[PDB]
Order: sequence, then C-alpha cells, then structure tokens
Amino acid sequence: GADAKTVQDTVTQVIEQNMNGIDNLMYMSSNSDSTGTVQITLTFESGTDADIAQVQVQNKLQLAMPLLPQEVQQQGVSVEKSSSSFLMVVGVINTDGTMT
Amino acid sequence: QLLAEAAKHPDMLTSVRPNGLEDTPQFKIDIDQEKAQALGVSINDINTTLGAAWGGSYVNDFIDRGRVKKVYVMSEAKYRMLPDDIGDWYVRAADGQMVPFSAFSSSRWEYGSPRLERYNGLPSMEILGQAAPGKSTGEAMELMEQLASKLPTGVGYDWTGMSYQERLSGNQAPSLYAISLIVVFLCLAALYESWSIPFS
Amino acid sequence: MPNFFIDRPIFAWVIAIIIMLAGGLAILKLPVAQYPTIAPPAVTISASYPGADAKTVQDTVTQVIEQNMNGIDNLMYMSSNSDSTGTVQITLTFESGTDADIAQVQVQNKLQLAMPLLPQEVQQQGVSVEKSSSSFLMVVGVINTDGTMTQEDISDYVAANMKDAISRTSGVGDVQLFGSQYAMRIWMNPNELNKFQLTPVDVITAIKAQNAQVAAGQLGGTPPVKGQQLNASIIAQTRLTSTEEFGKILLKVNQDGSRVLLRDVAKIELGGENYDIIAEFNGQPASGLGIKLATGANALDTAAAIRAELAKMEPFFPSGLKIVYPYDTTPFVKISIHEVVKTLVEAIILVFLVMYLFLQNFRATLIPTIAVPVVLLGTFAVLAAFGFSINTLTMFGMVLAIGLLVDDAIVVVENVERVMAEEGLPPKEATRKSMGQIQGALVGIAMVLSAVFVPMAFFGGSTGAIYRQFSITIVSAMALSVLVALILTPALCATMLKPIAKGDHGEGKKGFFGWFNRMFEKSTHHYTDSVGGILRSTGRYLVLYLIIVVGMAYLFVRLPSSFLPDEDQGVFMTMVQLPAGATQERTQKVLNEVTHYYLTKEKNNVESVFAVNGFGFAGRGQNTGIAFVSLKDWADRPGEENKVEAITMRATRAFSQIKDAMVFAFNLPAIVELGTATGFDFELIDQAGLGHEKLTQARNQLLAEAAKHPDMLTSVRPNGLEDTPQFKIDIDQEKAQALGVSINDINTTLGAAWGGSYVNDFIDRGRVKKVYVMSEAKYRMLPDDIGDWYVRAADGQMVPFSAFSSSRWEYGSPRLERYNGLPSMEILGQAAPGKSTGEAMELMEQLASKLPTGVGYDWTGMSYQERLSGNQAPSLYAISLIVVFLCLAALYESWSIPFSVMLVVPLGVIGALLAATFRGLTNDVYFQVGLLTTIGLSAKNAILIVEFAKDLMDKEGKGLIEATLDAVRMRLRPILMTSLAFILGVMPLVISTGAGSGAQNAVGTGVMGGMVTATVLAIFFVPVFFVVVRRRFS
Amino acid sequence: GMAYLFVRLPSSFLPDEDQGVFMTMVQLPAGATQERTQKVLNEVTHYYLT
Amino acid sequence: DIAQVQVQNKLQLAMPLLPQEVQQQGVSVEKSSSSFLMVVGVINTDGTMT
Amino acid sequence: DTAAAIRAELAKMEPFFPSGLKIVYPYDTTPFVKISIHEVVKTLVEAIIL
Amino acid sequence: ATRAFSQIKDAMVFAFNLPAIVELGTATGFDFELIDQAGLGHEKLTQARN
Ligand SMILES: N[C@@H]1CCN(C[C@H](O)COc2ccc(Cl)c(Cl)c2)C1
Repeated sequence: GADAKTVQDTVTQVIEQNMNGIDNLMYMSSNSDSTGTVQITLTFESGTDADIAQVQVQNKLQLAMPLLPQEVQQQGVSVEKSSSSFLMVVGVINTDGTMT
Repeated sequence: QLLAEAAKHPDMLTSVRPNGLEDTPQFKIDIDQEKAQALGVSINDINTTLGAAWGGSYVNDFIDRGRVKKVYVMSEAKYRMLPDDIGDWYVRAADGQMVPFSAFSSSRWEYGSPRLERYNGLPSMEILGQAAPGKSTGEAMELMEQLASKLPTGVGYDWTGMSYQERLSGNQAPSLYAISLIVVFLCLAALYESWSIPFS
Repeated sequence: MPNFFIDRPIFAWVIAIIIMLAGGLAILKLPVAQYPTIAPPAVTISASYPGADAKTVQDTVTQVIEQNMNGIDNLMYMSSNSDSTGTVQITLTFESGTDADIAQVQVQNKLQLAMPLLPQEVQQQGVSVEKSSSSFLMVVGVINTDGTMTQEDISDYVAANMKDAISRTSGVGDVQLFGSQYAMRIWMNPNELNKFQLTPVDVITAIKAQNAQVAAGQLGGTPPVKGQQLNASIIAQTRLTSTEEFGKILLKVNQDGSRVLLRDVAKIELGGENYDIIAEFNGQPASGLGIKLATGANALDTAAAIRAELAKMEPFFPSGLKIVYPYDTTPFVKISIHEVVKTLVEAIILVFLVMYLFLQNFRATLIPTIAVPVVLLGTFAVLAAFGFSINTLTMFGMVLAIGLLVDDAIVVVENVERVMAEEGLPPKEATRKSMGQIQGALVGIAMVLSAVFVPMAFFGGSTGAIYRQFSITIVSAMALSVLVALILTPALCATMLKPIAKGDHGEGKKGFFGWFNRMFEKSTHHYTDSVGGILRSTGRYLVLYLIIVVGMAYLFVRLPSSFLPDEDQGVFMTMVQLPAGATQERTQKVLNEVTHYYLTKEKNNVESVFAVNGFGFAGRGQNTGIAFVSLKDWADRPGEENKVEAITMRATRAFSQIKDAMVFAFNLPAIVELGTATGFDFELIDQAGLGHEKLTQARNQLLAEAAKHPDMLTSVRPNGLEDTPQFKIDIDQEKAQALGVSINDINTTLGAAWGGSYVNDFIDRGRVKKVYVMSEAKYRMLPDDIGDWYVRAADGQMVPFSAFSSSRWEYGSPRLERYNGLPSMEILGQAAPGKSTGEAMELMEQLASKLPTGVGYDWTGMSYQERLSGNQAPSLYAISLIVVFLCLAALYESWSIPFSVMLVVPLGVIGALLAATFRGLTNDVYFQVGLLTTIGLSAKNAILIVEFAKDLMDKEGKGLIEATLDAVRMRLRPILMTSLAFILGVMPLVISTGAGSGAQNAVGTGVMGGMVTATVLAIFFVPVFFVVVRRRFS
Repeated sequence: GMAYLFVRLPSSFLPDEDQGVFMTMVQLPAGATQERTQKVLNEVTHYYLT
Repeated sequence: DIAQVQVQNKLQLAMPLLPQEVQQQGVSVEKSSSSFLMVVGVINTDGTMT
Repeated sequence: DTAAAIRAELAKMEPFFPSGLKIVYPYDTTPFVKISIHEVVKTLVEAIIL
Repeated sequence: ATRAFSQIKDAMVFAFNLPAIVELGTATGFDFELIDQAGLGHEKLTQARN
C-alpha cells in the first residue's frame, strides 16, 4: 500500500546503499512498483560461488534491515539466488468445465 | 527522444520498445484529522476502514481441508470501483453517530510512475529491441549507442544481460587472438628449437 | 637437466619468457595492501538502547544476546562491553582460517532468532553485525571554513551527496559516516506541556498518529465489475516532510477553541540523531567518511580513485565546504613499496657491478642481470597463484631472498668462468663441466632451504599468519632460483660467454683491474696458506668454535624480544581522559588545549589535528576524547627530533602539566588491527555469581599483589572504568496508584524527557530520517530539574514527580564487561625489562590462584595466541634440523659429512646478534627471518665447499687436506663476491632513517652482521669441520 | 584483404534458434483494466489459433 | 553451513507470522546429528542439592 | 575432538563447583572408539612381530 | 533385561543396543510413510493406516 516513489525512498535506496563492496559484482538493477514491491537483482561475475555471493548479500542487507519500515520486516525481506527465465510452464485445465 | 530516433531507422532496428510502464494517474485522498476529531471519529478507525474496504485487509488464518489459508475482508466490487464510491463508506463516532468520509476527507488526481527503475544505483530506464532482418545484433547495438551519444547532458547508457556479454566477448576477442598466437609461436619455438620455423 | 638446456638454449629462453609473462600478469593483477589478514576473524554485534545505563543494557540486551550465541563454528572466544551511553558491543573472535563471511552470517542468524527477546527500543534502533577484524584504509573529513554549517549539517550533506558515490568507487569495501543524517528533533518544554496539561506521551502519540504511511487501496481493483474501464492507485496519508509540518501537529483543542500545536509546547528543528560525539578538524566543525579497502583490492588504486571522485564532487559543494584527510596512511604505504622496489633494483645493479669487478667480463655480468629479474617475476606469479598480495611482509621477504637469488646466479656464472679460465675449454663444454660439478649440490641446497623455510608457515595464530608470508615468498623465490639455475643460466653461459685462455687469471691486465687481479691472487694464496696452517692445529679453532657458540647463546638469551618495529607513518594519537562525571565541555576544553599545543608548538611538524570529543580507548563518554594528529611529509621533518617518537614524547611531557585530565600521546602500532606488543592481556572472571562489588574487590586485591612485584610486572592496570556516582529515582508505586498516575506514563515521561525517545520516520528530500523527542536541554541538566516535569493522572490533574518518587545518589559501573558470557574485568600489563612475557604470565597466574573463591581467570588477545603458539618453534625447528640432516646425507651419501655443514649455523647467527646488540634492535620477526636467510646462505656456501672437497677426494686421488685446500681455493671468490653484493645491497636498509626505517633497519642490520661474520668465519671454519669429521669417521 | 574482411564482418553473440516456443507481450495504456487486457489477449489467442 | 543459512533465510519469512508466545520462547535452527555425542551428568555426593 | 573440548570446558568449570557437586559420564562411546583403534594398532604391531 | 522387563505390566519397557552406525539402523528394516494427499483428515488417515 505505498507509492513507487515512497517505497523507493524508504526501501530501495536504503537497501542498495549497502549493496556496494561485494566481491565479483558485475552490476545491479532494481525496480520499485506501485504496489510497494521492491525487486533488486545483483548480477555477479561468471564462476562466482552463488552461495558465497548470497551470504555476502545477506551480510550487507542486515545492516539496512533495521532502517526499513516495520511493515517491511513484518512482510519479510528475502535474499535468494534467482533466475530470470522459466524452465517450463506446467498449466492445469479442467476438461469437464466444472471448475472455474 | 531516443525511441523516436530509433523509429527513424526501421532498416536496422525492429520492435524497439521500453521495458517499463508509463506514468499512471493516482487518486490522492486527504484525510483531515482535526475535522475527524471534532466529529468524534478516530483516525485509526478511518485508516482501517479505507484500507480494508478499498485495499483489502488480511485478518488472520483459517483451515481449509487441513491447509492453513488466509482470511481477507474487502469491499464488494460495486462499492469499490469509482472515485465517487468513497461517499458510501461511513465510520462510527465515539457517540455512535456514523460520519461520512466526505465530512472529513477530500480528494484529487495526481500523476506518478507505477514502476521506477535503477541501474547501478542511478535512475534508469530499460529499452528492448531487435535487429532488422539481415542485420546483426552488433550493428543494432552500434546504432543504438550512436543514437544515445546524441542525448542531453547527464543522460548516459549501458548494456545489460545478453548485450553486456556480447560487448565483453567483442572487447576481449583481440586479446584472445594475440595471446593464442603468442602461445603457439612460443610452443613451436620450444619444440623445434628455432626462431625461424615459428616465424615461417 | 642442465645438459638438456645447454643444447636447447631457445627452449630455456621460451621457459624464461613464459615466467616473465606470468610475473607481469601477476604484477598487473596482484592486490596491494600494507598488510595481509593477520588478526583472527572477529565479528562485532553493536546495539544501542538510548537513555539507559550500563546495567540496564547488560541485563536487557547483552546477556540475552550472549545466551543465544550457540552453535557457531570455530569460535575462539567472546567478550562484551555495556556502556553508560546505552551501547553494547559484543566481539566474537574465531579461529584463524575461519571464513569471515560464514562466521558473520552465523552470528547474524543466531541474533535474528534472539531479536524478539530484546526490548522494543533495541529492535527499533537495530542491532548491527559487522566484521571488525579490519581497519580504515582512509578517512576523508569534510569541514566548513565559513562557519555557516554545524557538525550535523556537514554530516547530513556527506550522507546525502558523498557517501553513496564513494561507496560505489572501485575497491571500496565499506564506508562509515562520522556523523549522522538529519533527525527531526522535538525539544519539549515541560512548562508549556504543563500549561496545556500535556505530557511527552501525548506528543509521542500525536507524532505517531499524524506522521505515518497508511495503505489505502486501488480504484477499479481486482476483482472488478463487468464494465470497469479505469484502474488507479489510491494515495492516502504519507509521512511528513519538513519542520513546518511537524510543528503543525495538533496535540489538543481547548474548550475556548484555541488549538495546541506541536510548535507551541516544543521546538522543532533538524538536528542529529546523536550528540555524544563532536568531531573537529583544527578547531572547526567536521564530519567524515571512514573508507575500508575491499578484499583483493589494490590500496593505491583505491586511494587514487577515491581522491579522483572527491575532486569530481568538489565543484558542486556549497560555499565554504572543504575536503581534508585527517588520517591517511596510504602515503606511507606508497613510500614503503617504492623503497622496497628501489632496494631490489639497486641490489641488481650492485650485483652487476660486483660481477664486473671480479670477472672483468660484460657478457658474464648480463647473465645474473637476466636471471634475477626472471626469478622475481616468477615469484610474483607464484604469489598470485597462491592468493597472496603485495604487502610489506612479502616485499621484505623478496628483499631477503635477493641474497639467495644472486648467490645462485653468481655461483653458476662464476663456476663456468673458472672452468673456462682453468681448463681452457670453450663456453659450451666448460658450462657442461661446471653444471656437472654443481647440479647435485644445487638440488640439495634447494631441499635444505625448503627444510629451513617451510616450518615458518606452520606457526599458529597471528604470528603464524605473519611468518607464512615470508615463508611462502622466500621458498617460492628459492625454488624459482634453483630452477632457473638448472634451465636458463647454463644456456645463457653456453651461448653468451666468450672463451678464456687456459691460464688467464687477469694479471696481464693494466690499470685498476690488473692490480685487482694480482691482489686477489695473492690474497687467495695467503688465505689458502692460513687455511692449511689452521688444519694443522684444528683443536684450537674447535675451542674457538665452542667459545663462539657460548657467546651466541649469551647474546640470544640477553636479546630482547618484539613482534614488529614501530613506524613513523605520518600520524599518531593523543587520548584525553577526564575525571569520572566530567562533561562534554570540559573534555572539549582539554582537547582544544591539546590542539593549540599541536598547532603552535609543533606547527613545523603537525599538519592537522582531528579532535573527537566523546569516545576514546576502552570507553565512550563525555569525559573521554581522542585526537588524531597528522604530521607533515617526512621531507618537511628532517632529523630525529621531528619524528613520531620524539614528537610524541615531547607532547606527553608538555601535557603532563595539564590538570584534571590525563593526556597521553603515542604512536600507532605496526599493524593497527592488533594493538599487540604491549605485554599481556588478562581477564578476571566472576565464576560463581559473586557480583560486581566482589569482582571489583578481587581485581583490587590482584592489582595490589601485582604492585608488590616491580621486578617482573610493570604497569598492571585495569582496562575499564571505576564506579561513578549515579542518580537513583525510587518511584513509590503505591503513591503512584493512589494519585491515579500510571507507572507506564511515569516511565515514558522520564525516559523521553531525560533519555530521548525515537518515535518514527519522516521523508526529507527523498530520504528516511528518524524523529526524536527529547526534553529541551534547559530542563534535563540537574536533579532539581526533575521537579519541573509533571505527569497527568486519570483524574486529569498534573502531578509532579516529587509527589510519588524520591531520589538519592548511589554508585554504579559506567562500563560493565563480560568474557565468554560471564562478568569479567580486563587487566593489561607487561613484563618488567629483562623478563619474558611467559614468566610474567606465570606470575600473574600464580597471583590469581590466591584470589577469593569463585573468581577465575583467562588469557585473551595476544596472551591467548602466546599460549597457543608458545612451544611450536622448538619442535618444528627440530623437525627442520632432522630433515636438513637427512637431505645432506642423501646429497653426500654419508651419515657424518652432513655435520661438517650443519656446524656452520652459529657462525652467521652470532654476527646477527652482535649487529642487533650494538644497534639496540630486538628479536623481532624481521630479525628472525633475516637470521634464517643468513643461515641459508651460510649453509649454501658450506654445502658447495664440502661438495667440491668430496668430489676431489672421490673422483680424484687427492687427499683430505689437499682436497680441502683446493676446494676452499675454488670457492673463495664466489663466496666473497656474493657476500659483497648482498652487503652492499642491504647497506641502504641499515642506513635508512626516513619513512619505514624501522622495518628497514630491522631487516638490514641482522642481515649485515650475520653475512659479515658468516663470510669471515666459514671460509676457514667449514674446512676445519670437514677435515675433523672426515678424520673421526674414517 | 583479410583485414578488410574482418573489419566489415558484422558481429553478434549466438545464433537464434527455433525452439518450438516463443512469447507475446501485451501492454495496454496507463490505467487500463483487466478486462481490456483480457480482450487484447483473446485477440492474440485467436490469431495464433486461426 | 549453507543448508542452515538457506533454511533460516526461509524461516525468517515465517517468523513474523508465528504466535508471539512462540517467538518469545526462541525458535532454533540447528545442524546436528540425531544421536547424542555424549551425556554429561551432574550429581551431589553430599546430597544437599535437589 | 568435540568430546575433548567438552572435557576441557568441564575441567575449567570444576574448580568453581559448589561443595558436593560432581560430574559423571553415564553415556560415552568415546572409550569404545579409543580401545578399538588401540586394539587394531596392537594387532598391526603383533603382525609385524610375527 | 528385556525378559525381566516383559513382566512389568505398567509399561512397554525395552532394553536395546545401538547399531554400529545409528542412522543406518537394521539392515533388514524399512521406513514407510502414509500420506494424506487429498485433504482427507486425521481420522481417515488413521483408518487407512489401520
Ligand atoms: N561516528 C562518530 C561520529 C564522529 N566519528 C568520528 C570518528 O571517530 C573519526 O575519528 C577517527 C579518525 C581516524 C580513525 Cl583511523 C578512526 Cl578509527 C577514527 C565518530
């Protein structure tokens, strides 16, 4: 329930302020949505240990966690290895038409 | 301006589009707190009413067929669509009187970005496009950066994702060729014990 | 193998080219830092609970966090401090080699699960887990020369405009703001609050209600009606933005209709989140950014990038804003690296000069000039491969290994030239014969030097980390030198050297060179005659060798020990400690006096003073302060009296006359990450819940007992604060209930007024900033001001604090310490002069054994490492001796001949000690590694002599005495010329007196003395050992 | 001639393949509702299936 | 180590949703064997402690 | 190694125990491991002798 | 011990030795899981297990 500008000021900038100084970080791209979502991707160099990169990103994020609004902590800020492409889509239909 | 310039080159660039959303209108609600206190309606009650009715409020969990699921309270659609539906929602006062939102609230229209993007910590916008049939992606990137060089001051560019890898490969190709040639030359000199055969 | 490359010079050239390319790539890619990771990994948990004393923080925060630090791997120990400023710091120290990231994430995760157990205020302020095992690469301060900006303004500007871009700079690992952003400060007036029957609770509630973000919803949101066309997001109450908006917050409306706003009962401004620390640069308000170097980064490049970025920022600064560098050790690092590189280059040039002086051949002099740089580049490549960086330890290790490198090159080239000038063979066959003579000896020397230097890498702890740099560097350089001596150098000798006649020893030359040749020939004849005379009476010289060994033991025992020399790094520190209960103003006056002294009485030596009033060492309060004094360039400070040593002692002597303040000026440690080399660190543990008072009594008893042993223990002092007066408020709860006053309101009013309360955030210029409500300073200074504060009752009447509470003065700890989860007190000391640290620790343990029941002890810091690595050296060096003996037996095919080599070890060592004894140096790391290199060179010379003698005895019918004489004759020249080259190369280090002169002198003095005595003694002691051994076992 | 050919040869990264699947992105103007997007999506589905 | 890190990174998302009483007791994430390495008991020979 | 560290910690604690308190090891499999490995070493030595 | 404790009518009492490796268990044993995978409930799962 927050504007993109407000969530960017309260969440995105605060988080990405401390995302510098991480090993083998090629670049970073973030976006802030009108629904209050903040999505920050840190792309590292090829051959980097993704587990170590995730641990370092967690270590850098925990410095900013107290500076985020209480509702953000309540919703939970997740740090995890990510991919940008779907391996597959598994759809489910109803051949009888009885299910909406 | 960059997109307009890119549209002028249909023979090289195709389907050049921005990977983002245009600025959307937003409905600003101004809740006057002193009027609410004068009418005897708590500000927390007003906030809860507005958020729950229009935005939906997650209350707590229940059990559906043995699975924990969420319970949501939200306004029915017909009372939630248009800006003039705000008047149908009332809030009880300390004395039990039901006060309308119009009695203590006003509204207006503004504009704002629904999705703000940043690259390397600076505001940015992502653009997507293809190379026209018969053209390569390298030529497309060359034309794109040529067009971007003619933008106002303080507006730079960069390549990301696939284009970043393509740029890196192109940049490091000549050094790869030189190093491989030197390695083969040294290997030949070592094996055949001569500087003549390596050069020949 | 040498024969393979003599016939294939181009293949050897290809190998050399590959080594050179690898070394160049490493040099372009190696990281550069002053020192490597020496301290054990350490993780600090910092939390703040504003307005609380040490005991409140300890009971509500420190103990709760400590009780949940379980299941974390490789933890050596844990310590914690809880200060009267409301701050708790918990340092967890892990075993060396522990992954810092894994330890940090484990600590943070165990703290995540303990977060719900902490007070809501601690959770709101946030608990930060950081890696404290590193130090600042640089400090960039920002001042205003116009006086238009306060400290808070400069800090806010730095946070908003400078910090982000500096953080984005390449090679920057962490940026810490020396200040804080703006905060919405609400300074409440108790009189005005009582006028309108308001309390701080009302202000907090109003701020929370009227400064918030409310989720509103969405127009046409899903699920929509069947004909919806418009979808828009609804915006509602948002955070306030300016002081005007906060001042307009409405607290109440009176019956007459007059409105009470926040501006009426409080002053609204943009201040700082905290006011404990006041930073000044030469008396002007200042902020700053501390910049830490990233892992694997180049310090010089990072500093250059930071300075370039600051220059880019400069044109956009407000009028009067200026950038300064209060603490910058990067110039010291640059000058040190330059000095080491220059030392290497001049060593190569001096080797060239000695080659030309002795051989009188130009193409002979080129061969070492090609070999040595190749070995150095290969060493750089090897260091890059093993994940090492270019630091002081590795660079000085390379400097030390120059001796062995030049020795190998000189041995090969000189032996080839000698064969050419004796047998008259052309270069190729002479090179073949020389390599056939020396190849096995070179391989054995490689094995022996590996045995000598590898055991250094297996020491434990921080000292082990320091000796592993030297071990790896010197071992890699030695291995590459030996490989080059078998691959490239023989090929160069075969391809480049011109033929020499069968009997040309240079006497036919004219000028200086002919005279030099004749002089050296007659000197060699005299030396051989004297050696024969010695071998006729070996017993007297065996007695002399026993005397030498006894003197070596004498000097080794009486040589003081140390870790690293102190350096004049262009900066030092001055700590001021005022009496308990002193305020910020008094500490500021003391700091201003210190700054005036430094900028007037030392204006030719001091560039700036960075006075930080608010925290010092082992404490943080209004009665402590620290000043960071930066010195001018070493070029501008010529002479002994203008260095950090003399300047600091003069400053301390001048400050000794300051009253009501203990002020001490001192130099930085060699490695700031560890304040080691200050004796022993001791922990006195409350093991039975005795309490703070009984622990204080036990500590006092221990200190009194320690004072009774001045001959063993010196300056045994507590590393903490004594109990200070505290103002106790006893709230009578029955009275509070009787008058209708809730205890929650009473406590909230008291804490918010006198301690300050963080309420919520607000958006200033697109940044979140905290909102604080505190009493205006006028009304929270003295006990009487307690009577100015009222609390509203349920009946609506404002009751004063005097109606339901009494007050008194008690004593309490302003700083509570814990070690390994138990209450503790830290005691620092050092052994008396002439006493070792181990025996001082033993006496401390004996004294502690007689302390009251329930009081234990532990050793932390450097004492813990000393107990870990105390007995390692003798065992590893016994293994080294055994391996060296086995390698020598393999080389010589004899069980006894090895001894004739192994006896050379004292001959060099004694000299080093003498050089260390006369110059006043100590047994530090540099001295020990230089001693090892001298031992290696002496062993190399003895090995070559014994190899030549035994080859003469075996492959020819020459006798023991005749073979020994001919061997010493053949080996005299290379020994002398190598010793001359190395001594001349290390002369600058001995004579150095500028920047980095401490380490340079430590490295050079021992090397000089050991080389001189080894060259003088071995040349007629090794033949004695060989002859005696061959006579006994035959 | 080799240098001339090298300089004029266009560059890319990897050839595009026919993987049996592709995507179609649809973006309506700002403020458009789910029903209009569904209408546009129904058109795209019709195109591919007719 | 990494398994525990990932498990706790997923658990801190659920932690806010757990009952406050559960949080006050302390949720623990551990990586240990299912069997006791040892049992260290404590008695009072004097019999003066319960 | 963990058992040895635990024993060292208990040895550190023991001097400060209240009078009568005493530690026991009702369940420790370490002695079995020690004796088994020692027995295998003894069999190796005896095999060399034989 | 098991034969003697079989006479205890108040409880199921079994004495047992641990295996060489605790986790491996018995070489002829199997561990089986019956899953309620249609939202049947606890009672229907109990009936299926019976
Ligand atoms: N955050 C507070 C506020 C102000 N800030 C001052 C810093 O203490 C700067 O003082 C120095 C200067 C040099 C070094 Cl090397 C170090 Cl460690 C500290 C502290």
